[PDB]
Amino acid sequence: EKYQNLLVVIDPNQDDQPALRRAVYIVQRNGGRIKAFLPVYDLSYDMTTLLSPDERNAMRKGVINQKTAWIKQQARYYLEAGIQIDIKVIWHNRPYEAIIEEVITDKHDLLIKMAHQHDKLGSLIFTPLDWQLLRKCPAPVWMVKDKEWPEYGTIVVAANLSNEESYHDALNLKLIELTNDLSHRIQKDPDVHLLSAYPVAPINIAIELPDFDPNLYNNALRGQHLIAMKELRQKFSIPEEKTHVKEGLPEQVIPQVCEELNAGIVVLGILGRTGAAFLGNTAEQLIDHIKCDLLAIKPDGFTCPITV
Amino acid sequence: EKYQNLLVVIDPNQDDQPALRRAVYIVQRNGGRIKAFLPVYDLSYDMTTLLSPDERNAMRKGVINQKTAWIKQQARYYLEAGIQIDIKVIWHNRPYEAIIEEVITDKHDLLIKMAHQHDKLGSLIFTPLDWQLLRKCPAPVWMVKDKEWPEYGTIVVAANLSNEESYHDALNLKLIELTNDLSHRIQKDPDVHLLSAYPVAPINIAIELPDFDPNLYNNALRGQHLIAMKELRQKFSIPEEKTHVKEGLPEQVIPQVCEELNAGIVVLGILGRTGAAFLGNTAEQLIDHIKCDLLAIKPDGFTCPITV
Ligand SMILES: CCCCCCCCCCC[C@@H](O)CC(=O)O[C@H]1[C@H](O)[C@@H](CO)O[C@H](OP(=O)(O)OP(=O)(O)OC[C@H]2O[C@@H](n3ccc(=O)[nH]c3=O)[C@H](O)[C@@H]2O)[C@@H]1NC(C)=O
Ligand SMILES: CCCCCCCCCCC[C@@H](O)CC(=O)O[C@H]1[C@H](O)[C@@H](CO)O[C@H](OP(=O)(O)OP(=O)(O)OC[C@H]2O[C@@H](n3ccc(=O)[nH]c3=O)[C@H](O)[C@@H]2O)[C@@H]1NC(C)=O
Ligand SMILES: [Cl-]
Ligand SMILES: [Cl-]
Repeated sequence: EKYQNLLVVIDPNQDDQPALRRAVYIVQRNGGRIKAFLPVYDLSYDMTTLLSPDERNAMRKGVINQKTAWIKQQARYYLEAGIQIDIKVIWHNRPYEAIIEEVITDKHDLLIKMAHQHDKLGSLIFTPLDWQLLRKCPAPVWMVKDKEWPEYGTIVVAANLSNEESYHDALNLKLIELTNDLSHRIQKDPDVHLLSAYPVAPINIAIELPDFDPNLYNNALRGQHLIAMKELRQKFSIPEEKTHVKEGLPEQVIPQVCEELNAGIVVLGILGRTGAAFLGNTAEQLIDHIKCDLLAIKPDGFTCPITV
Repeated sequence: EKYQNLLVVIDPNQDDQPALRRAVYIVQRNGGRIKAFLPVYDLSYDMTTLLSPDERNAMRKGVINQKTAWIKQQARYYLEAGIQIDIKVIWHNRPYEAIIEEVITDKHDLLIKMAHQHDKLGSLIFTPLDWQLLRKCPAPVWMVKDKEWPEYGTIVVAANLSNEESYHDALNLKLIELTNDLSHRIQKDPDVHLLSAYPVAPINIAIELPDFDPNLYNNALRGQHLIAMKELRQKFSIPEEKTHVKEGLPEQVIPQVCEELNAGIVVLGILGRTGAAFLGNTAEQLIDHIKCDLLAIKPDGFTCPITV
């Protein structure tokens, strides 16, 4: 019994809740319970001269009442089927803060939230709230695209096999251990692949360094990837045919290869550490171009900027 | 001579630079100069065991050399025509920080940056870098959509006539003074409109307050808007026919009315103050649904989280 305590971030701008549906799918297969969470507010609450505290509180209670019933209406078939869904609507004017406090306080295992994709060939659309959650939520964040899961969809883990700091390796292990555990709890025959991407040197020759050959750097970075990739696949019983080390800009390559592999989801490590500033740069461009679900996972060391 | 010192944020992912084009259009009409700015980096720089400092610095200089020449190639017709364009490429792995430091240090009057719009009926697409700039840049931020400016396009100032704090009024004045000054420097006959939106109470009746009528609150908020709107239009010589006070959620109404008025641009006040937390909430949803250019302006009081 793991991943039993799921947090769904309800989207207030439409009725249907793909994040709720995904959570139900999970709980039907692995047990557990779901919190359907929505932070709400209203301009009237800030009109403190025009309205009295009692007037503003009447409006506040009205909004909570209405939104709670609206969520229940969306959840009603799931509820009747016996799925444990706790609806939680609270008064809060800074949604990302509200959501992350809920994660910390109730030790949620996964946060699930929908993201829109407009066209078949299109990238997921991320709001500023989505970005805040990706940057700051300490629990894994599952961005569910609002489209059908592809039949025979694969699960792609994007490892960082380039950067030299030891925390990358620990995070790569965490990604794959979690992907293997969770996928097997949900699917009868999960199809897990491992993927890395490395860019090449931006020069042909160095004016000050006559014996330097940048091609040898490209080959070394590739060889570093191949050794690390073999070690990962052996540790986690992934066949060599399902490992992929690819040359090019990661923010271009990883989305492209995910589409070539018919990925239902990409699993990605993201940090909080500030400086590896270029890693958050690459990561944000990569995410911003993904065309499938995203599962973003932080390292064990993560310190959330938000505290309760 | 004002608005003479323009900062263009170059987009590294395509050749054509709508932000540069817009800046040129401005300078041809109002004089001045342009800084075409791009912060660049490369993974090799962080590979400090695999590569030596000299090797990494060779790659660094190569990237700066190449990107500087690439910008010049895009700017070449403008340059030949006599437009003053200073190209500045620097090594930095956190673009939003680099850009804002440039604004602070050289006291740029305007930051201009392109945003994509995919369909005719579509919202502007904002990257995480765009959001960082909107949230944190102390100078006005002009997001230029990558589509033709509409013929006879209007200029719409979205005022906050709801919130009770006095800083809103000062910021409304700043928006209109700037819009009138800059538009007249650029266009021979600018078509400026003023727009406000207010939402209604979320209840019909209050259980604890038998004499309260929420409809009277809706009418009062409207009347507050009408008085403030008249004062603004008289101060800034805008005809009553070009003022619009509209009922509904601002993040829905303002984008919709901008389209109804054939806006080329919406001008919007945004803050840094943290708590008016609901204002940044509304503002982010509004921005995220705009279908025309955006000019985002901070108050005089603004304290930038970034310092040099
Ligand atoms: C390491 C991480 C990787 C692990 C691997 C993860 C693999 C995930 C694979 C996901 C597969 C995906 O297809 C699951 C899925 O969504 O299947 C639905 C199916 O695509 C649909 C159409 O064929 O049929 C079902 O969806 P429906 O929307 O038709 O039914 P429902 O059971 O979801 O909803 C019950 C009723 O409640 C209603 N409802 C539901 C949600 C809501 O917000 N509002 C609402 O009214 C809904 O309209 C419906 O009438 C199916 N619903 C469920 C829960 O299985
Ligand atoms: C309170 C705030 C509100 C104030 C009101 C603001 C109002 C703003 C109104 C803007 C109107 C808008 O139409 C201006 C505009 O973009 O007009 C272009 C016109 O839409 C185009 C097609 O009819 O013709 C022109 O654009 P081109 O791209 O054809 O010529 P150019 O002068 O911009 O470029 C010169 C050459 O350099 C080349 N170039 C330019 C940029 C670049 O990044 N790369 C490049 O190669 C380009 O391809 C071209 O061959 C016109 N270029 C200029 C500078 O006027
Ligand atoms: Cl299955
Ligand atoms: Cl004109």
